[PDB]
Amino acid sequence: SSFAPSQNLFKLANPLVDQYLYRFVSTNNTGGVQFNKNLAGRYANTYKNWFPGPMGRTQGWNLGSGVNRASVSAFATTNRMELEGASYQVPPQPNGMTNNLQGS
Amino acid sequence: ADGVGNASGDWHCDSTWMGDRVVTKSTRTWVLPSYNNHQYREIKSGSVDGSNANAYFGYSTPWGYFDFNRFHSHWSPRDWQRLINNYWGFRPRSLRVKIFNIQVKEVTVQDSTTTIANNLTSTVQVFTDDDYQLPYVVGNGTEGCLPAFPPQVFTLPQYGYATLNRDNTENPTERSSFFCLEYFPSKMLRTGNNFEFTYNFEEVPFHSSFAPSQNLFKLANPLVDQYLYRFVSTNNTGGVQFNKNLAGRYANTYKNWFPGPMGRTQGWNLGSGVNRASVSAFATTNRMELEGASYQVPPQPNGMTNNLQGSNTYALENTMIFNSQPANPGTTATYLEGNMLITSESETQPVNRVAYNVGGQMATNNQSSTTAPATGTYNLQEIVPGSVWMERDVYLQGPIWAKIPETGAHFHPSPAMGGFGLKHPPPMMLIKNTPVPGNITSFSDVPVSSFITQYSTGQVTVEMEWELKKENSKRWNPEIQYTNNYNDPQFVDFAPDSTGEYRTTRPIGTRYLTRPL
Amino acid sequence: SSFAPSQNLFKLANPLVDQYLYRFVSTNNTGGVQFNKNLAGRYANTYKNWFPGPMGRTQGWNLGSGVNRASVSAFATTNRMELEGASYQVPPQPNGMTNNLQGSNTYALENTMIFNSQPANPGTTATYLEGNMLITSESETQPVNRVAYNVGGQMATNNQSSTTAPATGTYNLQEIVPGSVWMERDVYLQGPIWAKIPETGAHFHPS
Amino acid sequence: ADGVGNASGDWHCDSTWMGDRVVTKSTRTWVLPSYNNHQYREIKSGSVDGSNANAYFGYSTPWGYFDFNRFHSHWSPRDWQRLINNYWGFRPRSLRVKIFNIQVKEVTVQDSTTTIANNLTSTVQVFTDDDYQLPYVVGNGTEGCLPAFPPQVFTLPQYGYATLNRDNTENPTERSSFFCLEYFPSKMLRTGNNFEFTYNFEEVPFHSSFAPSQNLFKLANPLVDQYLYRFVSTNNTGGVQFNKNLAGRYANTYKNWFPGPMGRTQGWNLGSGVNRASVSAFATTNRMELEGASYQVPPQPNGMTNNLQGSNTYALENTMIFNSQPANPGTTATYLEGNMLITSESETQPVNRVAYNVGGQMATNNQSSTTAPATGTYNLQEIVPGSVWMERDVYLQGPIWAKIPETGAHFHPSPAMGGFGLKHPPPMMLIKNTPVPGNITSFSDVPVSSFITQYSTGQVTVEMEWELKKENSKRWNPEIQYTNNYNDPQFVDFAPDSTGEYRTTRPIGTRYLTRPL
Amino acid sequence: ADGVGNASGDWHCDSTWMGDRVVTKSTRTWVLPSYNNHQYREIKSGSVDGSNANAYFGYSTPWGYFDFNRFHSHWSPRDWQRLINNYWGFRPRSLRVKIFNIQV
Repeated sequence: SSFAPSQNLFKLANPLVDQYLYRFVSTNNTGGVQFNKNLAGRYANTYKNWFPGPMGRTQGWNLGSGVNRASVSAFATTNRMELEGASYQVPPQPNGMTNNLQGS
Repeated sequence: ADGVGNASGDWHCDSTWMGDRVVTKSTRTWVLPSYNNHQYREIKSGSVDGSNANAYFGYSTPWGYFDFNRFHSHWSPRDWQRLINNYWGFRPRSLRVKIFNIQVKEVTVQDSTTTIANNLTSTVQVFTDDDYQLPYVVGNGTEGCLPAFPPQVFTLPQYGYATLNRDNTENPTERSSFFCLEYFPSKMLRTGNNFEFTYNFEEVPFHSSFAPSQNLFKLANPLVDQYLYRFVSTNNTGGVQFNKNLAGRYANTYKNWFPGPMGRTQGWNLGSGVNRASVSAFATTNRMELEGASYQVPPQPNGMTNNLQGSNTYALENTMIFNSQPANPGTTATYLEGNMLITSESETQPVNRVAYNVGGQMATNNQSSTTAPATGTYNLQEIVPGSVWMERDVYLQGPIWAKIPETGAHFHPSPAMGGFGLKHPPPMMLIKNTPVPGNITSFSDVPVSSFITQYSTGQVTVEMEWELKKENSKRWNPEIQYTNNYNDPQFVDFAPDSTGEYRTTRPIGTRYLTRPL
Repeated sequence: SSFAPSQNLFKLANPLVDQYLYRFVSTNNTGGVQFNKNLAGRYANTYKNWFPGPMGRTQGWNLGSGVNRASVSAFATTNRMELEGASYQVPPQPNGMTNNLQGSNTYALENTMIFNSQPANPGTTATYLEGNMLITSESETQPVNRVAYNVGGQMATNNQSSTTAPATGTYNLQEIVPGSVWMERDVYLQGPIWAKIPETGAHFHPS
Repeated sequence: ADGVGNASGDWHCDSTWMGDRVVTKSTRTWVLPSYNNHQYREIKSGSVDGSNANAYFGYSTPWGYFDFNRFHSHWSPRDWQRLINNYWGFRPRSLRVKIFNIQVKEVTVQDSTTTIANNLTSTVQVFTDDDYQLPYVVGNGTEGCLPAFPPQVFTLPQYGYATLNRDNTENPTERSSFFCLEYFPSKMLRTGNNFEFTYNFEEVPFHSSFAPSQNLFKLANPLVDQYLYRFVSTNNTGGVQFNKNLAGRYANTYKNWFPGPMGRTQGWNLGSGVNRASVSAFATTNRMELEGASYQVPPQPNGMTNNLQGSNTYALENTMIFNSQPANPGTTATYLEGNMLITSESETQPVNRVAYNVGGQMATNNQSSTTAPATGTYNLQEIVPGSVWMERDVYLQGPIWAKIPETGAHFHPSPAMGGFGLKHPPPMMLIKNTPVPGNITSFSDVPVSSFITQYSTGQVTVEMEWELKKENSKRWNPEIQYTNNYNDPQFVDFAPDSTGEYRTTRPIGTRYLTRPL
Repeated sequence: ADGVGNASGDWHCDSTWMGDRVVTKSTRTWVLPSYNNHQYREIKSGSVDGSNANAYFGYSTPWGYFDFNRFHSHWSPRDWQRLINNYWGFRPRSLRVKIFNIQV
């Protein structure tokens, strides 16, 4: 599939209309629980059908003018997996992540 | 034949139970405002309420749309009861929609008289998006569906979408796209005209509406021992010792199958539960990351249970929470437990893991003569070979389907909120009022900004066909049914009030009949 | 599939030829990043298409001459899962691991199928030793499957800077990942032929 | 079937790419004022702004017309990109127009209430001029075309023309002609009626959209010498000397082909260029003469390039200059470079001569022992045997076609502004509101001057078919494409604004793909 | 017909865009060394560069192989541009290989 997505995964809702779904906002001076309605284009708070792909965290490094850190050996801190009692670098990772974030 | 004094449709609202099929027909009356005053407006937001995940860039359109995607649009409370008490499953087979009896009304204001007349020559535009070329906003759990109660008249929602924004701000990207909805061929309808559309659902699995009658880990025969042995201990020398697995000891027995995935969400005590005072509760919710922003996912993924049977503790971020009554747009009011319809997944607790507890433990070290064995608990675990779970239950107040996002890859495309994941779902049906310019006496090369203000109304009928899965069971004793049960009712539930306001006190899910694993 | 893999999952590349792919080796006295070419038979450093199956860590125990540890009760430290507010031992684990590593004495024993050399009376509480037991080994799957009593790898735990150095930490459990390959539990003459998949909404890889 | 409550058309706006054909459908909404109050008025002007070339004599009519003649009427910005990036040429094959959903609105004013009602019995008149008997005003680069953006509603322009005037004054001649448009048979349309017309374009050459990948004078092989010799010099005696033409020396080599025609126009430095202060610039423009008057020709003839590649210098009288937004009629405001869309022909610079430089030099004398050879530069040169040039490029904002004037003779009938010269272009489609008299209680032999004031609106769809020329090229490396590229955009280009105003920042031409000579 | 003075193939390097199909033809010239001097040699390594994941046991052969598996083998930079700008996806349908004009 050679195309790029034209929408965000979590922004798929209509920004004009509110949801009919409610979220747990807080609790009062008694332990009683309180709820608010999910409003229009608030995409932090809305309910989601779908979720991002798998991940694992790999170290980011600044190309170009990025300052980075001096004199790193960088082999000991790479991500690794184990087989048969040995430890291998997997220099591509599994699918479902993005290495660069846009113009950073 | 086709004209102002001849009705272009009839009112079909009904249900027909035939064998394994059932067809549900429902007709409603709608009203369509003229949105934006015939303008496309670029809408955007920065970070609000302290979160840059609320920033977006997008467009709002003059158009509005029909939304069929809640169950109570198609189903009566008595037909939903007949379904959930008698059947093990259902899936939609086909759909057909009709829009008829169109009425365009011109409104004018002179010194606050505000007269209304009907414009017999005015048109409405309707197209269906068959190729899925527009952003699909329907399956996302937002308002504007056909009402639950047939007498109610409803406004169509305004169509709009969010595209890419830049650096978690309100500004666009180069990949931000604009879709003109005038650039689709559409059908123009006057008063005597009508519109008709037919759709066939792709093959999906039945929604399984039953509860498991056994525990996942108790599947062994309690009368007979296993032929398998377990490592019990080690003697005063390091030598290892074994015991036989006996009869009904289900902590110790070998397992073929394992529970579904989990992640831990905070449990909160409803009713008499004591909880904790004055929590802000936004900072401690579960979140995921995209593009450098942090989003709450208020349903979680499938494979957990929010409530454990008759306990007061709920996850509330694993729950679908509804209001017993509709609300005004943009309501910031605070609600209590009594105002809310709070669903419980506890009928899935045999096969699904509770969301507010740890999921288990694993070894954290290598032992030795010097060091003793150690474990630690894990708060999250994902799909594992040989996992079995149950999907989110469907409710009469909830969504029917969702559209699977178009990307390279996906896994087990079941929507978190509920229903049927569809690669090609029922298309969006979009409608607008065609503009009628005001009095223009001159030529100008700038577009006409002065229009006659008008709205339209009409009827829409939807007809869906459903395939049913018979309940074939050898259970001897009676089962649990959804019953109409209230102690000293002051009103009847799922009926109009003394004012005329339709009241629904409680949520109704599909899982009542019981089945063995 | 009754065969053993004749290659290692991570050694699938040609040892004679170098890769056309480069790796981040280091950074100079300025923060500038440096790269080296992946050479021939260096299999620690090469790029991989495929990844091992899922894991979770279970305690290894030394059979035979292995020294182990004295007077362990061993119930509290087993791996468990939760249902309905109770905690169950799962004495087989899920597929995608190997209990024994080739000719070592160390076994997971909670990743193993353990049989008796002879049938027993119902309700026998007697204690058995290694000699009474038939203890299976999955070690023929070790090329493609990860050992159960070791960590499965490591990942980055922080964001570096000029001030802070890179850091990692090991993980004791990992689940299904796109592009994973493993082998299923082997079948034995003394073992079960089939199982019934539980009737629910959903399941994954019903082995 | 045909009546007030039945729509007489549908909205077709779309594009279909099939093989070498593409069909573009576009529908718009129009509004037609009643012009002149149903009168034919004689319009005229004397010399204004210090020029007697602005004097004219003519007529304005109650009629108005449909103008299809800009590319953005028929083309999307994404469809234009797909065209110009993938193809070497295009030409129009056929056209069909439809006018439907007619609405006539009567407006009345009592003590400033200004009510509007619709007159269901009122008519509109439509005819197409098939035999080209009227003055053809369409191809002349004037406003009133269908909008670029489909949601926009537009007014139809008023039809009018200029005939002969006498002695560069406002007075007529004996050959000044009056054309009554009522003296054509036309079709009268009420609300249920519609109009349809079909046209086939005559055979024209493809617009060549590519850039030359070689220089006209560099066509020789740089590796091999010519077998031809040049006169280099003469020795201390008058004897003449010769040298061989060597390899890649392209100043000296023999040429088969020569650049196109030229005339010199003043170059002006855009951006950081320094230019000159406080120039009036009307007196120094290039002009031509007719009938004793002096006219500016703001496009020049074809065969030159206005810009030389990445220089700041433009001719500005060889350029097509557009506004990024439409303007009000009769706007005398002054605009800067930022408000303007200024096109560049520099992709033609290999084969075309720059407009702001001399074109060459020739011998001005006969030499002798006494006198030395002399030359001088020429500022203008015309068509020469063996000339090759490129025609003006077409833009999404520019004209599609022009009509070749009907006279005895013409040469190479390519319009200066751009597009396709047509002997029989698409006919003019003219429309007016039929008059409805007011209350007349008496007989008079003078014509009725009192009418009901009313306007009409409706929809018009145009469908054009285009023939495409595939790009067949052996170029190894990638080419230049039109891409959507902006650094820190605050808005997306070719989309509505936050107010609803459609924004186009830059002009888009057809020449991107490259081809060898 | 088949002999020393008759060419056994022609040079086909081209691309044909037809509808939803495209066929890419590419011809190259190769040279094959005689590897190992016609021997099978057992190759092996211990831990090198401080990692026992670099240890291996295997064999090297006199043989050599054809590798078609990079995109630029089959695609021009101008044909790759025409593909990625105009289309949402691609997959390989079929393949055929020919080896000809052998010279020892």
